[PDB]
Order: sequence, then C-alpha cells, then structure tokens
Amino acid sequence: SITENTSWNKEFSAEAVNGVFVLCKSSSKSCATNDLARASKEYLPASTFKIPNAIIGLETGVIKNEHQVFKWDGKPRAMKQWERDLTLRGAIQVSAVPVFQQIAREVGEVRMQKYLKKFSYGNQNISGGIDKFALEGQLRISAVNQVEFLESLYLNKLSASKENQLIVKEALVTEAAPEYLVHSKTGFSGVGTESNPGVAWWVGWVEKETEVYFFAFNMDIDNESKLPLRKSIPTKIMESEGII
Amino acid sequence: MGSITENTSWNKEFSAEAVNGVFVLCKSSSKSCATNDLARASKEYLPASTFKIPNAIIGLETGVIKNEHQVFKWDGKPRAMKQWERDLTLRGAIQVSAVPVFQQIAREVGEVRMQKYLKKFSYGNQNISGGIDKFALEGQLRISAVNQVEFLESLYLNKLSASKENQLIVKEALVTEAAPEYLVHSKTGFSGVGTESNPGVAWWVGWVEKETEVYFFAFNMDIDNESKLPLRKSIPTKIMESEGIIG
Repeated sequence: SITENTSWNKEFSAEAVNGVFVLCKSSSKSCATNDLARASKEYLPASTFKIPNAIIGLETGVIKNEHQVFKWDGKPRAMKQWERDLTLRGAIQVSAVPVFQQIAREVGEVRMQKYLKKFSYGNQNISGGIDKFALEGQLRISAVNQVEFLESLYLNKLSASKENQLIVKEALVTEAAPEYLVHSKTGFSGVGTESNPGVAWWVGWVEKETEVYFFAFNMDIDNESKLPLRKSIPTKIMESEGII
Repeated sequence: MGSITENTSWNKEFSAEAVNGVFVLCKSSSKSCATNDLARASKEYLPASTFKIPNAIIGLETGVIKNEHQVFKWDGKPRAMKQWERDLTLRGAIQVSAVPVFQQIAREVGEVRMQKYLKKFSYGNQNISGGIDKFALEGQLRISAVNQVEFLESLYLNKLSASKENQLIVKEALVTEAAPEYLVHSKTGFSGVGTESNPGVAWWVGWVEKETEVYFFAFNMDIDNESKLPLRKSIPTKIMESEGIIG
C-alpha cells in the first residue's frame, strides 16, 4: 500500500522541482508519498546501483573482503577525487565509477543478471555494456522499489550472506547522531536535455530511537547547480516529520 | 602493535585544561603508536563503559543478545538516568551507556563465560571479581590504553575469538561520527568522581578510518569533577584534528 501525502508538496513547489519522496515507517508495507504515479516510475539508478553492486561483488569473491583496498593504476580518472586508493566505503562515498565498473566487469553479465533477479532490482535490465548499464544503459528502478530493496538489506533478507550485507550497510553510514543513524546513497545520471532531463537520487534509511524509516528520493535535473536539492528537500521533509 | 614512541608535543592540550591523562594514537599500516606518556599508556584503569564493547561482543556470541535489531525493553521501573528510561536498540544501549541493560547482559552470560571470552580477548588483567554486574565500574577489572588499542585493532580486523558477523554488528553500533572522508567508531568511559586524593577515570577509545588508513586511539584521564567530563572527547579530538585525521 502506497498513500499520497499532500503536505510535502510545498518543498517541491518552493524550488520548482519535479520529483518524488517515498517514506515508510517500520516497514515497506505502508508507504507515504507526494506523488502516487511517480513513486513507482522507473529511472536510471546511477550511483545508487553501487549498493547492490557492492553486495554482488562481495558474494562473488570479486571484492575479497571488508578491508579490500581498490588501488589506483595511475591512469587518469574522470574525477580527481577518484584518483587515489579507495576502500569500499571510500569508493561508495566519492561514487568512484571506475572502481565499480571494474567490479561489474569481473562479476560478468551472467552473475549480474542472476543477482538482480534475486534482489528484485528494477526492470532487471543490464543490457548495453556491462560497465555502463546503470548510468547510460537500460536499467530502471523506482523509489518504491529502492525502498523495498533497502528494507531487505536492513533486515538481512537479501540473497546474500549476512556478513556481506553488514559490510555494505556500514559502508553506507552517512550521518551519525546520538539520536539517529543515517544510511544513504546518492545518484546522478547527468543533465540530459531540457526535453529529457537526467535524474538525481537520494535513497536510504534512518534508525531513530527503536524505530526505522526507509526513504527514496528522485527528481528531474537539467542543471547540476540544482543537485544539492536531492538532499535538502527529503531532509527538510524528514526534519519536519521529526526523523532527522 | 609493532612499536610505540613518546611524543610530548600533545602535552599542550593536557596542560591547557590542567588534565592528567594519556593519548595513544596508532597507525595501522605502519603498526606504529605514539603517546604523550609511555608510563600511563601502560597503567591499567577501570574500563567503565568501554567494557560495553567486549560485553556486547560476548552478549552476541553467547546468544544472550539475539541480533542487531534486538530491543532491550524498558519495563517501567525507575532507573538512574532519564536517558535510560526507554526501549533501546543495541546502538542505543551503547550510546547512552545504559548500565541496567548491560548488567542484565553480563548476568545472563555469567562469570564462567565472561572469564572465558576475556581470556580469549586478552582484555586487561581479566579480573571479573566484585559482582558480575559491577566488576567493570567498581570491581577489579583493569585495562590499559595500549591494551585497548590492541583490542580494538583485533575487533577491526575481525581477529577476535568470535564470529565476524557479530564483530561487524558491534563495529557499526560504535559508529559515532560519519563524514564523506572519515568514519569514527568510539566509546566513552566514566567510572565516577572518586575522591580528591583518589581520582576517577574517564575514557574515550575507538578508531578512525580515514582514506585507506586506520587510526586506533585510546584516551583516559584522572577526573574528580563532572564539569571536566567533556574534556574526554575534546583533548583527543584536538590532537587528531592537528594530526590532520579528523575535522
């Protein structure tokens, strides 16, 4: 069950933003959202795919363990902040595309499909190059699906060892307060055209008191200066809900 | 660890606040440690709430603690602190340093099993005498700053005599600060004010994952007044900031 919530609309209007926020308390069986339709509309996951990809890499042996260091080969990378040795969390936090491209390559097409079928991850479409399906390929996932996936990860219910799920879960911690804990991941497919904009994500969950809140946010974006919004809107909503 | 050296440049931070204490900072890659006081780095003090780390690990290994989602339910009886008077997660119980919650864990583990795991952990003098539910706060257990960093490193590398799964669960419960470039796992300790002539101890132990480097730390100080308690975080914080590790 997904229920529309009209009071969150002000945060999208003030910023003139076409997006959606899904927020589920305790479990994914009853979620609230500003837009029923968009909540289940599937977009390029981009860097949010680093979550399932981190689990898959661990399950397949490609990523050797928790303390694996992804070494830089000295060859130029698209961002300067990727041009260094990286940990799992490190690669996840700076969104180190080439690190995860190489992981994806070594997983291979067969195993990638197998695990995305297991995880019920989006349209499960990995076609159009193994190193680029989540960024420019055919893979599509919705905010509701991102939410169901993360709850499985939280509860250790994914088709993977609890060990490997815990490893990724720690790699996802972005905010630690005395009151609450935040696990989250950003995505950004690019700017695209004005007619066909890119997509920006912020997905994750919050552990406050003895309660859990699962969340996923996406929005249309044609200008990178609007990027901070992918965190500020869902944060503003969750702050006014008393969550963070 | 591999080596330790005395570094008296950190004394500035202790001198400013009239604090008698010690900081140990060890770099995982080089296996090398630095401390302002080699002598105190090896002096064994009451772990206080820092014992919650191994206690949580032992609690998860013996099955006394179910999993990472176990709620330590509050019945309704009056407790020593207002912050403890609610239902708490594993992290919550660790963060607020809930004494009754972990006493209950300790008692269900019992002396025999606690002794066994502390031997396996090499945790201080291994003296659990003075009541199963108070040996860490007012009993006979003593651990040093060098011992703590060795213990926490063993936890970090999952080398402790417990399942990796349980060591992961505790490691996340200890996360206290998260930034894009660094991650802080930490635990506070406070044994009480004692007296004017026999001061109490306050701890801050943990580790920082920064870049591909890991920094293990143990801080303690003589404390006779609760007003000086926030100094257990600020002094080592100021040290690690000046080392370029955090902030």
